Amino acid sequence: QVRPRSEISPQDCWDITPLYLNRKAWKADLDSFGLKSPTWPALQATQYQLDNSESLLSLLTTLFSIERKLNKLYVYAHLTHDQDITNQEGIADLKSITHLHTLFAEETSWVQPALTSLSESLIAQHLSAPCLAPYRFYLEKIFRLSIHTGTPGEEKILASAFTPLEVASKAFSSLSDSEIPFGQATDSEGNSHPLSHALASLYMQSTDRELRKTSYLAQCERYHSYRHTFANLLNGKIQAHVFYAKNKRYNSCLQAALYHNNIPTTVYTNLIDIVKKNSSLITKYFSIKQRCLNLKDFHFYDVYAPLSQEKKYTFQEAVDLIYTSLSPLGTEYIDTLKQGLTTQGWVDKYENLNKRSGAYSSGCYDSHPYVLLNYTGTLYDVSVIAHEGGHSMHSYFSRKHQPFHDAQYPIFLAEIASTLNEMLLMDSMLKESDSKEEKITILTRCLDTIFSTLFRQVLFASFEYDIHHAAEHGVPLTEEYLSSTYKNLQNEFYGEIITFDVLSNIEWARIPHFYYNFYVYQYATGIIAALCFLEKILNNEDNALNSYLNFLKSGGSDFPLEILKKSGLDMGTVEPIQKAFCFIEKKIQELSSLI
Ligand SMILES: [Zn+2]
Ligand SMILES: [Zn+2]
Ligand SMILES: [Zn+2]
Ligand SMILES: [Zn+2]
Ligand SMILES: [Zn+2]
Ligand SMILES: [Zn+2]
Repeated sequence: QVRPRSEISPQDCWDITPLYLNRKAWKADLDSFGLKSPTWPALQATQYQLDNSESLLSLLTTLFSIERKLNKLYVYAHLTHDQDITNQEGIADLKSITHLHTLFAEETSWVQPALTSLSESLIAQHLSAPCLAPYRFYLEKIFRLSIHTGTPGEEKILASAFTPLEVASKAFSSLSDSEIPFGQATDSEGNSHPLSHALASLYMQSTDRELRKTSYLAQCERYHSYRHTFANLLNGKIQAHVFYAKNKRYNSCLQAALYHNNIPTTVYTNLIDIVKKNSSLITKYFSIKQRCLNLKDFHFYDVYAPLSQEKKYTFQEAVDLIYTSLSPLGTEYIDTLKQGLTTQGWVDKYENLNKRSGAYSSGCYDSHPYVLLNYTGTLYDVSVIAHEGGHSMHSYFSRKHQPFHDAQYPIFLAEIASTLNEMLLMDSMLKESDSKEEKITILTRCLDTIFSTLFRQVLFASFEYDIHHAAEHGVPLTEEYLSSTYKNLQNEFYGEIITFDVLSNIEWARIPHFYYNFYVYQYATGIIAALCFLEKILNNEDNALNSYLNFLKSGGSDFPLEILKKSGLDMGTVEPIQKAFCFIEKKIQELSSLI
C-alpha cells in the first residue's frame, strides 16, 4: 500500500535537521546572501592582485567559504525535494539555490583563466608560498593548464566551437533513441515481443534462447541499416576531439583527456595490452557458461543468460547481512555503517508517493552522508545498500580527515569503494552459503559484472584508442573501417570462444557518443583497484586493510594514481591488475567445480 510523504514515520526517514532545523532557517540562511548587479562584490577581479600570494590566499579563502555555504544549502534543498518530487515548495527552494550556484559560477568565472595565465615565475612563487601551502594541490591542478592554454582570443574561439560541435552527439541521440524504428523479437512459442532499449536489456537476460537471439539480431539490423550515418557522426565527434587536442598543444587526444588527472598514457596503454593477453580468462568463463547451458556454440547473445534460478529481507535483516558480510573491513567500519543505517539517520529507507527513484549517496562537507533508498526487500536491494554504503563511508572518511577543498575524491576514484563493497558482500555470502543453486547464482552475478565492467570496457577502450589514432593520422573513419577495427577487436577478446553473427561487428554503432573522450577505461581501473584492495584484505596481506582505510580518508588530496600509490596500489606497474586477475581466477575455479 502506497503512502504520501507526510504519513511516513520519521524513524524510516533520514534526519536532515543537523543541516537546518527546518525550512525557515534554510530560507533564513539562503537570505543572508541578498540576491541582487553583482551579488558578491568581494569576488570581483578588480579586488585582487594575483601577483601577491596573500591576496590569492584571501581569494581562495573567501570563495571556498561561500561555496561551502552554497553546497550546504543545495544539499538541504535537493534532499528535501527528493522526498516528494512534486511538492511545490520543494521545487522552488531547489530552483533558488540552483540559481544562486549559477550566479556564483558567473561571478567567479574570471578566476580560472586569470590564474592559468600568470607567468611561470609567478606560478612557481605561488606553489612555493607557505600561506598557500594548504592549497598547493588545488592550485597545482589549475596551474598545470597554463602550458595548454593560449592567448585569451585563441581560447575565446575554442570555447566558442563547443556549441556547433554538439551536433554530432545530438543527431546520434535522435536517431538512436527516437527515430530509427525498432523491430521485433520472438520467443520459442512464437509470441513476438516488440523492442526498445530497455526491453533489449531485459531480453539479454532471458531464459528463452530464441528471444535472446532474435532480440540481439534485430538490434544489429537496426544499426546496420544506418551504418554510414553513424560512421559520419562518429567520425565527426572524433574529429572534434582532434580539433581540440591539437590546438591546445597536446600530442594526441588521449593525452588531452588524461592530463587533468595526470595519467601517463602508458597506464591506459598497458591496461589494454595486459587485458588482451588475459583474453583466455574470457575463454575460460564463457565455456563454463556454454557447458552449463548445454549449447553447441556460444553467441554474444548467450553472454548474459542465467545458469540457475529468491529470499526476502527486512531492512533489519539487510543490515545484519551487511554487518557480517563486510566484517573483513573491520569492527570500526562495520559499526559506523551500522550506526548510520539504524540510529544516526543517514538513510531514507522506503518508497513513498513521488519520492525520487532508485538510490544514491549525497551530503556535503558539513553533513553526515545521506543515503536515499527505495528499499523493497530483495537481494538486489541488499547490495544497493552495500554499494551506497561504500560511497557513503568513502565520503564520511574523507570529510572527517580532509580540508574542504581537498575532500571530494575525483570521479576516477568514485566507483572503488562501492564496487569493493558489492564484491565483498558476494564473497562473504558464498563462504556462508550451503545451497549450491545459490552459489551458482552468486558466482554468476559476480563474474558477469566483472566481465562486463572490466573486459568489455577495455575492449571499448582500445577501440576508442585506435580510432582516435587513425583520425590523428588523417585516416577517415568509414563504416568499412570502423567495422573492421571493431571486428578484429572482438576477435582478440572473444575469438577463442564466441561464434560471431553476421552483424556482430556493428556494435560500435550502438554505443552512445557520451561514452567518448576516454572515460570508459576508468570503469576498468576502478574495478581493478577494488578487486586488488579486496584480494589483499581477504588474504591479510601486510596491512592492506589499513591501506584501504587510508585510501578512503584521502579524499582528493592528490592526483588519483598518487593517492593509490600511497595506499599500496601502483597502477604504474602490473601488480594491481595481477591481484585483480587472481581474484577472478579463484572465482572461475570455484564455479567450475560446482558443475
Ligand atoms: Zn516474454
Ligand atoms: Zn550458433
Ligand atoms: Zn584517522
Ligand atoms: Zn555508485
Ligand atoms: Zn601512428
Ligand atoms: Zn558501405
